[PDB]
Amino acid sequence: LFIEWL
Repeated sequence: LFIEWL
């Protein structure tokens, strides 16, 4: 599981 916010 991977999550990124930028």
